Amino acid sequence: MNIFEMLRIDEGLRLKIYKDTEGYYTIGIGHLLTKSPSLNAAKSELDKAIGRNTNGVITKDEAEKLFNQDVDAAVRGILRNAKLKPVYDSLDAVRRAAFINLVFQMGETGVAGFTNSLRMLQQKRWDEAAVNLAKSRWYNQTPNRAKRVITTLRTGTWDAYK
Ligand SMILES: [Cl-]
Ligand SMILES: [Cl-]
Repeated sequence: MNIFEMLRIDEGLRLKIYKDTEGYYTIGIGHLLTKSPSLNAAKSELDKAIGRNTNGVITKDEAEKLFNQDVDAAVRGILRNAKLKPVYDSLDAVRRAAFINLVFQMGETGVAGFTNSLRMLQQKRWDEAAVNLAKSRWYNQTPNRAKRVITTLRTGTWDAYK
């Protein structure tokens, strides 16, 4: 198990524009297209992202390319953010994957606001951080994905994911 397989399990793969859990136009492996309600704003964003007229549909390759970009951007965002970086540096390899997952899903900005959890993670207070992370809209809106990430953060193993 690695960050790529972990996220591919949590987001799935869809080759056709679809709506995410929040109602946003998305494609491939959790690649958000637009928060706008228009399906044309979404196909426009898509063609821009792919470099071709897609008519809302893409190949496996295309989806994986977007995915590679997005994990990369997630990682680079963490390393650039003054609140995230120190947490990430302090963690072990499994736990780092989970932090990435948390960022991919929710933006640097959002994760960076999880102030208290961040401080607990850094102090390696696992059980307590798990308890705090669960008191969030995040957990309440996507509880099974959330529990898997939290478990990874708590344990430091890939158990939730076998
Ligand atoms: Cl893009
Ligand atoms: Cl879920």
